[PDB]
Amino acid sequence: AINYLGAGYDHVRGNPVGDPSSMGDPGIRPPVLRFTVLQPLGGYVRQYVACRQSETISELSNLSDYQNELSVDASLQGGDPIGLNSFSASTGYRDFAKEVSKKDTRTYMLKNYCMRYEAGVAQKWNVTLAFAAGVSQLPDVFDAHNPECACSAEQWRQDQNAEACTKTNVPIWISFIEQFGTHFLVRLFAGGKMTYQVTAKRQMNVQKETLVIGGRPPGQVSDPAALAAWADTVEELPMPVKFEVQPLYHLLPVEKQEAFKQAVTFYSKAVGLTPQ
Amino acid sequence: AINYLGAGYDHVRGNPVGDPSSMGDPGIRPPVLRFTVLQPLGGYVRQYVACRQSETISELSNLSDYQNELSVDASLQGGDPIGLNSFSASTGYRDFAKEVSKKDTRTYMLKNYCMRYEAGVAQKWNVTLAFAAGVSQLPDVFDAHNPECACSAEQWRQDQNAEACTKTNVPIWISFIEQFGTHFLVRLFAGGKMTYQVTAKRQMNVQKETLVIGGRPPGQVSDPAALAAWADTVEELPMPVKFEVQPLYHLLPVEKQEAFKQAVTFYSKAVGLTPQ
Amino acid sequence: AINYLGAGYDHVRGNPVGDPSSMGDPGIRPPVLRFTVLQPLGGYVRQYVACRQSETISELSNLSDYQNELSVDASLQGGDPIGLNSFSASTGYRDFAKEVSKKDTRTYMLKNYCMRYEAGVAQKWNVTLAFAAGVSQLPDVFDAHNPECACSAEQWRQDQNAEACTKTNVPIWISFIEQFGTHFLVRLFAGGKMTYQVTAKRQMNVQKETLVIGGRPPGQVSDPAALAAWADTVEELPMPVKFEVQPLYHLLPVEKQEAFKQAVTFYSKAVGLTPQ
Amino acid sequence: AINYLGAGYDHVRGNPVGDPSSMGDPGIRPPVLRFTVLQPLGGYVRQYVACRQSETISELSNLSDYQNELSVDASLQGGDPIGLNSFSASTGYRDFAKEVSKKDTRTYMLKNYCMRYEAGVAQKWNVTLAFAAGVSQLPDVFDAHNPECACSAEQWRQDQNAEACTKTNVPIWISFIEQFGTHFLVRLFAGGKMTYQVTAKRQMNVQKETLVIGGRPPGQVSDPAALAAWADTVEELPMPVKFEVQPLYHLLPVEKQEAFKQAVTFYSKAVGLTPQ
Amino acid sequence: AINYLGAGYDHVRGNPVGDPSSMGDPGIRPPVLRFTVLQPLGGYVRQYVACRQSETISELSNLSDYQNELSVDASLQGGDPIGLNSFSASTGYRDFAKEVSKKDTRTYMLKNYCMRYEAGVAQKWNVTLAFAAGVSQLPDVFDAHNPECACSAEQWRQDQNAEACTKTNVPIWISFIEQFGTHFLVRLFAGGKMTYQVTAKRQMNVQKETLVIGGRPPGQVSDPAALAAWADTVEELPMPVKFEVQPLYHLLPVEKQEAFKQAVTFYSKAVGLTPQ
Amino acid sequence: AINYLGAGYDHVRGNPVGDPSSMGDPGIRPPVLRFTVLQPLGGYVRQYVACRQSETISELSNLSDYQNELSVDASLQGGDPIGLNSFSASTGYRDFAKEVSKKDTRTYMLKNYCMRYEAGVAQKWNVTLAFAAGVSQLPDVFDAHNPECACSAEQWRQDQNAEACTKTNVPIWISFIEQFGTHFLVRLFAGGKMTYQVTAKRQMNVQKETLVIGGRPPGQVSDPAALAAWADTVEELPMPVKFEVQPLYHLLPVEKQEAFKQAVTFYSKAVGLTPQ
Amino acid sequence: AINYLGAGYDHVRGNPVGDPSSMGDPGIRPPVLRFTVLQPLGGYVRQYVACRQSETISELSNLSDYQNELSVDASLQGGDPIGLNSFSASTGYRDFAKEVSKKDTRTYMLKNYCMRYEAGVAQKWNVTLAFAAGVSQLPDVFDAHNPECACSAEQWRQDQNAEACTKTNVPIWISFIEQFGTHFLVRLFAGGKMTYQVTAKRQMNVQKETLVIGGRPPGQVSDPAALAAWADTVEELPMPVKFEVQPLYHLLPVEKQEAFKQAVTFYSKAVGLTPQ
Ligand SMILES: *[C@@H]1O[C@H](CO)[C@@H](O)[C@H](O)[C@H]1NC(C)=O
Ligand SMILES: *[C@@H]1O[C@H](CO)[C@@H](O)[C@H](O)[C@H]1NC(C)=O
Ligand SMILES: *[C@@H]1O[C@H](CO)[C@@H](O)[C@H](O)[C@H]1NC(C)=O
Ligand SMILES: *[C@@H]1O[C@H](CO)[C@@H](O)[C@H](O)[C@H]1NC(C)=O
Ligand SMILES: *[C@@H]1O[C@H](CO)[C@@H](O)[C@H](O)[C@H]1NC(C)=O
Ligand SMILES: *[C@@H]1O[C@H](CO)[C@@H](O)[C@H](O)[C@H]1NC(C)=O
Ligand SMILES: *[C@@H]1O[C@H](CO)[C@@H](O)[C@H](O)[C@H]1NC(C)=O
Repeated sequence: AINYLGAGYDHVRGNPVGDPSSMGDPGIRPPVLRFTVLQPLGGYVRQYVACRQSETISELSNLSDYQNELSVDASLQGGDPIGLNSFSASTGYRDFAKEVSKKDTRTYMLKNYCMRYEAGVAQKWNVTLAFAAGVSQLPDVFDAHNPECACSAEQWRQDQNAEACTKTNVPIWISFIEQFGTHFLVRLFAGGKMTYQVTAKRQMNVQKETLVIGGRPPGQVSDPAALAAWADTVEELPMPVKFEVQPLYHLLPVEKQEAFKQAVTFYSKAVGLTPQ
Repeated sequence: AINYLGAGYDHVRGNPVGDPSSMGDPGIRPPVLRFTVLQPLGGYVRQYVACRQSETISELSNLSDYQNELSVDASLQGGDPIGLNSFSASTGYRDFAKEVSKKDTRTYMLKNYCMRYEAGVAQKWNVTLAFAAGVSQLPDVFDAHNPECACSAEQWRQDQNAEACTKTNVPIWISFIEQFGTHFLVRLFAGGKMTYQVTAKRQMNVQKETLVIGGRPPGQVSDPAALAAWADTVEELPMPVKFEVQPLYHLLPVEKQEAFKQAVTFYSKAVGLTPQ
Repeated sequence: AINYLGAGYDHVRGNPVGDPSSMGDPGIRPPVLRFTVLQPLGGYVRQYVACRQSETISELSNLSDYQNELSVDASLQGGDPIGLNSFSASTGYRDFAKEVSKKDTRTYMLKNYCMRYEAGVAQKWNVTLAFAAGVSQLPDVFDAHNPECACSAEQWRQDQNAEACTKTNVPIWISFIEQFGTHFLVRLFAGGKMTYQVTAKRQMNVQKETLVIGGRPPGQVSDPAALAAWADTVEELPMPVKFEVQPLYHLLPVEKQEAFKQAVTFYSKAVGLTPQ
Repeated sequence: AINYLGAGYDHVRGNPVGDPSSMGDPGIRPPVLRFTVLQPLGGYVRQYVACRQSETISELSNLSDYQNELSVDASLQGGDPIGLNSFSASTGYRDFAKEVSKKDTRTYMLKNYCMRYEAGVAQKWNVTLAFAAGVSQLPDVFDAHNPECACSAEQWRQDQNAEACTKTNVPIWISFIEQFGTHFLVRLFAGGKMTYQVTAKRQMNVQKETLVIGGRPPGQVSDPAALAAWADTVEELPMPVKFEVQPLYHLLPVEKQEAFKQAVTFYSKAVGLTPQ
Repeated sequence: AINYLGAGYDHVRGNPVGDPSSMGDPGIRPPVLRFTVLQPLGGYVRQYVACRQSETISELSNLSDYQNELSVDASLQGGDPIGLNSFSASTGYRDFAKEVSKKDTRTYMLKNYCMRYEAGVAQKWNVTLAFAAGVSQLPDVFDAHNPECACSAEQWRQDQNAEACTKTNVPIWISFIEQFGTHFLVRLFAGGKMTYQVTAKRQMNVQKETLVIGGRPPGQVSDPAALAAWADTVEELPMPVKFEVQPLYHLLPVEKQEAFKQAVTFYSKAVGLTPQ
Repeated sequence: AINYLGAGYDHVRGNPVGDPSSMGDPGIRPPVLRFTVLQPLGGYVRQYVACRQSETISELSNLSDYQNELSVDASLQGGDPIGLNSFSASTGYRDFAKEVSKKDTRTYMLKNYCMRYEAGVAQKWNVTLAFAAGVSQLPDVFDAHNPECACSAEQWRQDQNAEACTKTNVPIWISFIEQFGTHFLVRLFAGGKMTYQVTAKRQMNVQKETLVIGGRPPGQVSDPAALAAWADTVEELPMPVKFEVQPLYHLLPVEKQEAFKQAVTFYSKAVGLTPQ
Repeated sequence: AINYLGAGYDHVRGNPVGDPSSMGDPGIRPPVLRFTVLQPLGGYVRQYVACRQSETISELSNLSDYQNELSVDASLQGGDPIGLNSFSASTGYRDFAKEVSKKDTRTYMLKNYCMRYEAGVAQKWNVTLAFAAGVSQLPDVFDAHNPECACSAEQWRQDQNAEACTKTNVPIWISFIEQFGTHFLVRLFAGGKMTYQVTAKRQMNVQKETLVIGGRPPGQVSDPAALAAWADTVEELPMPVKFEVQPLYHLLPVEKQEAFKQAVTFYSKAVGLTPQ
């Protein structure tokens, strides 16, 4: 199978309940860590018998409830929320924000977890060649940290190709974040997750959307046979459905860590959506 | 595939749950906008993995409930209803109006969405050559806006070939509306939609009609195999199943915008059906 | 194809779910109206894409439930039932009447509509040459309307060749009704209809009869392939599966209308079956 | 084709689902009635379009359930069962009686009717020359009706050639019954009937026997092509698959009717099998 | 054709689903009974129209299931199993015993019966000249019935030519059993039988063996044409496919019956295979 | 015909589904055993009626599945696999290894057995004169068993004519193995076997190769007539299609058995292909 | 027979399914390699028994599918496609390109291989005298590799006799390529190959063309006898039907290898057809 331990993660564009254009969390990025059934040196893989099943149901009354339901599946190591406008750039976040503004409807989220294994690290890491080469091209200073820098977070959101930004090294830092994300996975449960978002008016007006992580693309969620076939494909293509992350600056040389932290703060503001 | 972004739309004759004489919404009209996987300049196309699945169920107690269920899939940009006798000239609207008048039966609508991609524009447009040539033949004044004009909306409904109307420029304006519609699509979800309208008496008397948007014509809705084959054809022939529109007068020169707005108001009254 | 718009219809001998000796409703009669894809002057034809599919299921607890299920597919213009012992002379009506008398069984009717087009008129008609010549041979008076006329409805049912009837003009009127029916079709949905009448005892004792309208004769209803081939023949030979009728006396000269109405009343009693 | 209207019928040896040594009901006997597409004087023939299809399924828990399933297809005029040990001398009855005694198995019967026409009489009949000559040789008294007659029903079952019986006229009466039966057909549906008797143990142990009425002998019931070819031969050789009978004594002179009724009662006991 | 009524039958070496070295049951032996379309005195022959078709399917989970499936086609008169290590010396029994020991596979048996006639006796028999002469050479005592007789069943299985056995009359008795068997057929269905033994692993690993009784040798079971030609040869060479037997000692003089019963018990142990 | 009982067998070069350069298994070697319809002393021959037909189908997902499908037809006495790189030097093994490496295709194997007889031995054998003379020329020691012997299995694979090997007795042992093989047949089914290896891409892209054992060379597998003619030649030239073998060292004097076992181990490594 | 091992091959003009003007691949060129049943030094020849039969079927939806079906039979050593506009100058490629442009038809390719032997080399080669003399006349530089050289690939396609090209050494290099090709065969299967290209409209409109490699010219593909006679001639005149090639520059002196590679690139562009 595919190893997701040590994968990069964009906390702003991520969404741990899924995305219609991906079979997994849209924030997962190429592998950042390099490793040595089989146990990776410095970590562990614990395989399950069939699928470890769990279900959750939540009434999502506001954006904060939705944020909390996502943070449960994509948090910092230990369970604390990532914060910093996490998930706010994903399609699912913008879709729910529209529905929760309508005070005439109420939405519920029903998660169904189909976990197949758990993996994690415990801590002297080596990064991939791609990540190391990317880091070697980074400067030691983030230009937008300077006060009255022409390239602000608002300027980047409006036009990143403007002269105010293309003269600074800000585009170099953002290209790095766009490639590898802002965090990386240190612990994960992999398998499948089928989530139903059910909206009821205030007429038995009910709407249901299905969001799927893991396995092969499912043809029909309402078909009993098509749902069962999807779970059989989850064994073949398991993907992270609940994970914990560590900030990426821990993997950079110390002279670049402060600039990268400023870069992800800039990135969270320019790409992330505050509730406005 | 076929581009439906920028397609004209007749809000009066349209019906976003379908029509037995069309594989799509019968209000979709030839392309009005001209554009430059591949991204259109000024817009975007977001392709999905397999099909983005959603289902809705609603009890349709009166004509207003049916109107609301259609407006969900064909609205103004932002979600507001088009209004102005929208959908009232379609076959499906007249069929449901007959069934809802019978107080001894109750009808439910079950939608099944099979969305394959999303497209939209964000706003300096260029129209098609057909639309530009059509606009160049339009006058600057709509004759029926003049008080005591012999060609009224009622006169047009009774006999549009009468001398009262053929002397005015009203037939020229209506031929334009009949060709391109009254609005145009600015955002759309494309794919397939299978809707069941289920009517129960007050005897297990139950009637079910199937209405299909998108894909190839389905041979048997009750056959499990024929339904699955239809979804496989939805990948090949996706069509708009939920979209948002902007009024067409925004695309006309300013000296003709006021006359066109009067023309669509006239058109909505003469062709559209008030609940009488 | 064959035009059924304006066809005569015997409401007493008709049966809109079918007959084992006909591929269509056994009450359909030769064309009464003459007309001028292609649109008939004074009417319309609306062709469908593939087949417009609808299904109904009903528990038939008594003869009235069966009558209602037939009246749905063969009614007066507007939806009102024809009445006047409608369908009571058909084989299917007599078959169901026998089964419903057995209180130890319960019967259900499952309709499957495969509609291919809709046609209708809106109202100065011209009748066929056969119908006009038939009308010219009719008297102005119906003899059995006279009190104490020897030829009563009971006498006609027992022996129509008796002297009591052969001396009156009653046989002339009945020969006209036997040729053209009592009504004529003004609106129709054409295609195919497969109806299952399922009877369950009170042992999994279940009986199922198949009744077919439209297309070519089907070899095996249980064969999946033979059923699909039948639908392909429905495109070639579509027939009325749900229609609305107008009384034939509207097409006769005024001096003969009252006598014809008395003739169809006589015909409905002598040929039709009251529930005895 | 061959006329079966008015055919004699042995209710004891008959079996309306078939017999391996006959292509039809083994109780059908040579024609008893003589008659004058073409309509027989005093009766009717109603030809079907293709085949009128019906299917039945029944769980046969005991001998009474099997008896009821046969009586459905061979009953008295009106639907009442013939009774009097009907069908009990047929091979199929004895075969099923053996299987139903095994309480470790369960048997189901699946009938498939392929009806091609219906025929019947309504009531002054004339019998065939063979039947009239047979009746002329019958006595006016049945000897075994006399109390303490040496030739009893048990004596006939043990040895009909014994002196106790050969001295009476009992062998003359039984030879008549053996030639023409005990009843005669007054109404019938003709065509084909394929019946499956499926027995399941309590291992997927399932047994299926095929019993066929009508058409040409079928080579392979499991072959799809061989089954379809059989139905094509049903058009050529249709045979009664569901019929109603009247007792034969109605066709005898009154002075012999009472003796014949005693003869068929004797015959039903001596040849028929009580459940012992 | 060839008469199999009264044929000898070796219950130990027999196998009613067939043998690759025979066209029939390998336990059928030369005729033991002598008899006098045509009906044998004391018995009956009932000829079928074409072929009486029946099919069975069974999952054979252990040796007992296989034994039961064979006993269905070769049993004592009345249906009771023969027992006494029946069928255990046949090639097919040893082949299946090997496959059922593999717990990683599952085997199914599919029987297809093509019965052409039934024959039987009801009970003063006369045996053939060969059988009578064979019986006249038999002693009145079976030597191995004596306790501590050197010729035991184990000794016969190891070396029947040893001095321990050649001094006794045991070889005389076994030569009789080897010629005529242990039972004889009293009732039989004759025709053809094609049986498929299908073994599936736990990869779509499936194995199928074909075993044929009756008719001419079939060239290709997978060829549709070669299978149909085989059935045409079944009419020419019908053989017993389901029969009932009676022990042979009923045909011996009373002074030899007890010794013969001991001989068949000895034979069943020495030649038959207990599940070890 | 030709006796294959006691034939030598090269387990490394063998392939029981065939070879394009042989009409039989390419591992069959000249006769090793000498023997005395007709029964060989110490063994048996069981002739079949026509052909004993069996068919198998298997999806071959990896090299292990292919190995298992061959081991079914060429195993140790009892059914255990030979192992020791069996079949790995055959052309068919190398061909399949290439196709299974392509993860974009899937291959199935369809076997069709046409068995004509079975033969075997039960155990004091005498070998042929050729085998005895060959054994007399063998040393008592295998030189490559000595540690740090210059002639290793790798050295033999690279250049067997090098000085490192030509000085040892290794070439003498390998010439013996090349002549007689490593095992010998103790039980066999002889006849014909036609195997189809069908490869499907992931476009209906399908490839099929035919591999034939037994009979005369077939001109066209797709021709129905040419296939039937091949089976007629299988009767004339039957060859082993499923057999069991015993190691050859059992036939050597005890002082040479250990050296021969080391020789076949050396041979299996130098000539056989490990999955690299 | 004729040796094709080491034959030159024009990858641009070649076509491994055939050509109407050749009995073999039209890209095969005279022998380039010189060698020493009989085994060539440095290579091998493996003769088959009769013909090794294989069949393939493929739906050719676009030019890429056709390219893939040819590349299967003419690839680089190892199976990788040659590329570089391979096969694009052959008649068959241009014929199929015309048919695949018609979106109203669908074409399938059915290959039938009749392989008689396999040959190959493993690697110090010696070339033929013709090839060596040809190479000695080649320059060390390819003139068209120089930027702004008047003789471009387009100029060569339009007029190779123009002054722009006749002044350079380009015609010398192209004459060499035209004589010996661009690659040479290192491994081959020889025999016959009959390929059917079947085109169906969307009326049972079907077209079939036959393309033949190997043997003598066949008179009638539809004649069963003429097809069989062709296979008998395949034994006499076997030709390569599936082969692998190595680039010719490996056979040139190192000082000319770079210029020859530029020459074949030039040749592939000037003679080969890009999909325009
Ligand atoms: C990668 O890091 C591990 C410790 O996590 C270390 O054992 C290993 O040596 C490193 N890789 C290499 C190639 O040395
Ligand atoms: C069409 O409009 C786009 C902007 O939407 C513009 O870039 C383009 O130049 C216009 N078309 C042409 C032919 O110029
Ligand atoms: C038939 O009636 C139509 C109107 O329904 C009329 O236009 C036409 O003239 C009539 N037929 C003829 C032959 O005039
Ligand atoms: C037979 O009976 C019919 C009435 O069922 C009668 O009309 C006819 O005359 C009779 N046959 C003859 C030969 O008279
Ligand atoms: C054979 O036995 C039958 C009774 O089964 C008997 O009728 C006949 O006489 C016997 N055979 C001879 C030759 O007598
Ligand atoms: C060959 O061996 C058999 C036993 O398998 C033996 O009977 C025979 O005597 C041996 N051959 C000779 C020539 O003795
Ligand atoms: C040709 O090359 C071979 C090796 O492939 C070599 O053995 C031979 O000597 C060469 N030809 C001549 C004439 O030497």
